[PDB]
Amino acid sequence: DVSFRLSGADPSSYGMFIKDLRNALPHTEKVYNIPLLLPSVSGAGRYLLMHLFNYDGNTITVAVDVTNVYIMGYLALTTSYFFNEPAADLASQYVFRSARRKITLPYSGNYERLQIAAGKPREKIPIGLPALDTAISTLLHYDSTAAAGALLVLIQTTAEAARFKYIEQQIQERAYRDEVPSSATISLENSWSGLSKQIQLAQGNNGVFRTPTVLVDSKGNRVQITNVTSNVVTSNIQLLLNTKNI
Ligand SMILES: *[C@@H]1O[C@H](CO)[C@@H](O)[C@H](O)[C@H]1NC(C)=O
Repeated sequence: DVSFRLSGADPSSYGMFIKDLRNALPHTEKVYNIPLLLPSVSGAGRYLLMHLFNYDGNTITVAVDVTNVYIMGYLALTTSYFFNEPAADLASQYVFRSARRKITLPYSGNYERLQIAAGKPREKIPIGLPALDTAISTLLHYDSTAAAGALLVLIQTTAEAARFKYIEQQIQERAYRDEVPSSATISLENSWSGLSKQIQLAQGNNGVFRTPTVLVDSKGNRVQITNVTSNVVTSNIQLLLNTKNI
């Protein structure tokens, strides 16, 4: 399991959490020195538990699929909550079984559906450590519209930061003041599966992507990533989605 406490949190302690998160995800191989997530994992070992505590010390446990860093559901006191999607229903066979009741949220976990439920795109939702405290607090008691927004914050501040050093740094910058994600952050989130795939295809292609990935950079400028020498690959991406899952 990994844990993070908002009470007393700072950029260093959040960095320790994101490092713990990455280090809890199993891998057998690195591809261009980046851990390659597993094609599949059977049974309960598929799911990592993240214990998150709000500033007041209240807690939720979040279940994360270790093959793809997708959040499946969460436990809040004696109630479990899972996305309305088959992977989460399967997760519910293994985690949080001792919950007194199980609620299926009225959306799947992909960004498009969550944004629909929340009423707003994530361009417009501030993220940060204070936003993560709020999210944890929201998820403690069911409210499906509020929860959609909370879940967009939680996904970005945990899973997306684990995937991309740039996103981790963005959240660190927002340790004490929330701000909407940069356009680069959104671009990276949206590109993770594409990037993961092209980095793996590059292994037999002399480091060259079969298909270039278009990203927005730190200045709002739109670049084409064509090979493994790009800083996105050498510095930024921290985890690859196995091409067996793409
Ligand atoms: C590969 O990417 C580098 C660094 O981003 C770029 O300067 C270069 O022109 C590209 N080279 C090839 C062979 O695609």
